[PDB]
Amino acid sequence: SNKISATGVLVELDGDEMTRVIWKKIKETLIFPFVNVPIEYYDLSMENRDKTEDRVTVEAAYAIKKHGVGVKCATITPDEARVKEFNLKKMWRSPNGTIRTILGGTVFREPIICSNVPRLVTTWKKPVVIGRHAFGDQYSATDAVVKEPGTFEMRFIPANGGEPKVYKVFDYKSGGVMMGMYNTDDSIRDFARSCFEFALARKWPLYLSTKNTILKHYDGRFKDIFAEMYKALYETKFKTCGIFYEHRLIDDMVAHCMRSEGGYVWACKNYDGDVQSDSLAQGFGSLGMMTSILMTPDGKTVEVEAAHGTVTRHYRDYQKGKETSTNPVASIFAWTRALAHRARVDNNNTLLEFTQRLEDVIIATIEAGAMTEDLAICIKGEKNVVRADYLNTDEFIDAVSQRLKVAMQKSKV
Amino acid sequence: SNKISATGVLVELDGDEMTRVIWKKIKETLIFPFVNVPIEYYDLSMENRDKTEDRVTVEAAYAIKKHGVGVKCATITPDEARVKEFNLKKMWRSPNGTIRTILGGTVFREPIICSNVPRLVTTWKKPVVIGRHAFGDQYSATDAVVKEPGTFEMRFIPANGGEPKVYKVFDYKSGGVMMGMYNTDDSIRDFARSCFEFALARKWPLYLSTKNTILKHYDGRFKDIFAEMYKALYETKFKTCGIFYEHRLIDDMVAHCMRSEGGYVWACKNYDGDVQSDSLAQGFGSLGMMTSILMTPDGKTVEVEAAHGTVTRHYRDYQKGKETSTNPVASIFAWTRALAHRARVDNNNTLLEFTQRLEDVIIATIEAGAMTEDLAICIKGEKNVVRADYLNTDEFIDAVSQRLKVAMQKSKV
Ligand SMILES: NC(=O)c1ccc[n+]([C@@H]2O[C@H](COP(=O)([O-])OP(=O)(O)OC[C@H]3O[C@@H](n4cnc5c(N)ncnc54)[C@H](OP(=O)(O)O)[C@@H]3O)[C@@H](O)[C@H]2O)c1
Ligand SMILES: NC(=O)c1ccc[n+]([C@@H]2O[C@H](COP(=O)([O-])OP(=O)(O)OC[C@H]3O[C@@H](n4cnc5c(N)ncnc54)[C@H](OP(=O)(O)O)[C@@H]3O)[C@@H](O)[C@H]2O)c1
Ligand SMILES: O=C(O)CCC(=O)C(=O)O
Ligand SMILES: [Ca+2]
Ligand SMILES: [Ca+2]
Repeated sequence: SNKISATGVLVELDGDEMTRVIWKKIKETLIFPFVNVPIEYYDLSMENRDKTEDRVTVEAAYAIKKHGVGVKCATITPDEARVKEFNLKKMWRSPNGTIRTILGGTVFREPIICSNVPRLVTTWKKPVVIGRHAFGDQYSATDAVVKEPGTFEMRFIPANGGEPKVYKVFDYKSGGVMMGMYNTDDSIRDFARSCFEFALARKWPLYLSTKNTILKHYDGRFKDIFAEMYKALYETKFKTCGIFYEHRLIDDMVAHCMRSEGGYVWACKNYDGDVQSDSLAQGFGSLGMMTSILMTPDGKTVEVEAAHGTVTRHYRDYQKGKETSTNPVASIFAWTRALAHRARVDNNNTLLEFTQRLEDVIIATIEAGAMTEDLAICIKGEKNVVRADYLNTDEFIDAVSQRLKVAMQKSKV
Repeated sequence: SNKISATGVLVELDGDEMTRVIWKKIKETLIFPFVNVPIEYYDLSMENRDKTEDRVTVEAAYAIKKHGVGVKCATITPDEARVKEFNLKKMWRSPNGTIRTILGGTVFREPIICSNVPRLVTTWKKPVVIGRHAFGDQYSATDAVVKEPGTFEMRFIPANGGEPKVYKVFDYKSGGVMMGMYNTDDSIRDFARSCFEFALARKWPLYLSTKNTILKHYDGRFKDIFAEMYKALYETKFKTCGIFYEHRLIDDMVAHCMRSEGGYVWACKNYDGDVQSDSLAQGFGSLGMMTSILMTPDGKTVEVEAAHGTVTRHYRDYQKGKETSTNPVASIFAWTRALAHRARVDNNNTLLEFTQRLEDVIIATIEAGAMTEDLAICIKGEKNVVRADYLNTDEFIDAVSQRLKVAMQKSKV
């Protein structure tokens, strides 16, 4: 027992506005005093990204790839309002798009549950983790309105000599609408891999949802590639570990989500993931009670972040000297979930114990009535909430620092 | 004072198995003792359809078109198993789909709430009525698997012999998947007309969900057709009733559902209607507490039925001595909602009155503690259920029948 000292290192992406502020409080108060982790720092503030012609962002991604883990603070993505504000050379791409592109992989969203902060769904006791496919179906599609009266025909034209195959879709008298969409086995397969690695690392069962009763070929491909991946590479490791993989109908699975206790990973196609993730987010509680984790298809590499933005509104108050009650636990959990993968890879059970301890201590802090404004709101209603009911960001972080201390001291020699 | 009568006519489709039993019982007990109604009968028992080549189903559907109101009991659909049970004829199409094709219009599903039967979603205080488009999109699409390299290409081919449009969807390098789908302006427009009329007849606001952020042309059309129709034909009448029409992104809208108290109509595209209805089914409680109402686009013709099927496993159970406690209120509410529409068309206030009474009364009875097995388990759980806690089918129907005598009676001296 001394500062922990992991073998491998963590890649830290600093961000902007309110999250950078609390990110600093989190490091100084909750992490570095109790753990001795080697960091590789990269500053993804909007200033340094412009200054460097968005180069930090690329080198942050590659450093994540070499080290295997990265925590990442929320980051402003440029629009036209922000080019004027920050005086930007060009409208730089969203750092999340940039990093994902480079790393590849699939985002999984994990909520954080306390007993005293109720969910909107009375059955939910464990987390339901959605993993979204996120490489095109309707998101890479080609649509057009039909104004004339004509016929919609699909074609596949082999790259070799082979004969065209032509599909007669429909015949328009009055107007209408037409669409085409695609996916690739390479993307489906890599999605399945991330899901399987994710489920195995979390020791949770995995479900895939499709609508292969109606899209027999299109969704049947989804179902088949997952079944190929399971049998070949994962069934055994899953059985050993007390978990399983199952394909279900999207209809079945949204009812299962309503009905069930939770405790599973749920693989969703692009669209379903978009739609159902909003539903689940709402159901579980505040945006400050969920993290996003990108896992690569080999399962070796991981980027973790809070499932919210930089919370600009609360940054406008911080700048104007007002005290602020932004919920920090998504950010703190991003650090524990990051360090947990580090420890797991490195086989550093000591560090693992720290992440568990910290997460556990946060959950108790809230359960004893010490929480931020958003969470008081959930419990007591949008009104019945006075300043005394909640803590501000930093005195909340201090309240868990105090509770981490008690717990942190242990086995003193 | 003796009975209540109406000039207009009610079509009745009678069905089969357990629902057919219940159907008979609620007529004799709850509606005929208080109502003289013109009523044209069609028998949709699986035998009578086989016997009559499925023509009674097409006759029943056209009679509802003529008269404006039908009540339907659940019907067996043909599988390979079902041909042998009754007598083999042919693999006959489902009655619902034939009636739905004949009538046009959109089905709207309405849950029945009581204060003492909790929903899985804490926020739901009012019904959220999903109306599902039910033509096109994924359910009449053309999909296939790509195994060679080559090119996915869409062509629109004007019927006049004009210049065809060629879209260039994707060059596959490894295998993958392809899909083409359509909808028509006519169908989207008729769907829009049902939604505006249904929501107006019920005095609820109306939401459309699309993903027009991504399918700018495909989903944009749904948005544009709804908008242009609201401005032209409905906005005045909605403002006059104190309701509104609003387009929402499908992500925002499923989130809205989770946190809203309800009291609105929700227009869903085919797929979204399919998926989100099952989510709602599980959320609102028993399948015996929800009706379906098909409303044609002119707003004048309605077909109403229970949301569940024939209840086969209560029927095989049925009367081998073995009694049952099937929930009949979805079946009862099918009559009240039909008769309500009958009255509203007729300007027959005394019949409208009667529909409201029997509804209020059924709710009151269940809030009293008299309810079928299904509802008893909801209040708390399979283990704590004994027969002290609930009533059988005939007994519950009688319990409301006696409670109904006292209601109508509040005519005084
Ligand atoms: N990972 C990322 O890099 C990421 C993701 C999303 C958005 N963003 C960026 O963040 C900036 C702001 O975008 P946005 O306002 O749309 O998203 P946001 O930062 O999540 O803020 C939206 C609102 O959600 C509530 N909220 C969010 N986090 C909270 C917390 N920890 N505790 C309590 N309440 C919280 C606040 O509502 P009230 O003000 O009503 O309290 C807040 O104003 C943009 O520049 C956007 O591009 C970044
Ligand atoms: N046209 C229609 O309206 C329609 C719709 C769907 C299905 N069907 C047809 O009906 C037949 C059987 O359908 P199915 O077994 O798939 O669904 P179902 O008849 O609705 O029965 C499904 C199960 O749900 C429970 N349940 C359903 N309704 C109930 C009620 N009113 N009260 C209490 N419990 C209820 C029962 O389980 P417990 O006994 O364990 O409670 C029942 O076995 C099939 O031939 C099918 O094609 C017709
Ligand atoms: O297919 C649908 O849209 C509804 C299911 C149904 O009731 C039927 O088709 O018989
Ligand atoms: Ca979304
Ligand atoms: Ca369904």
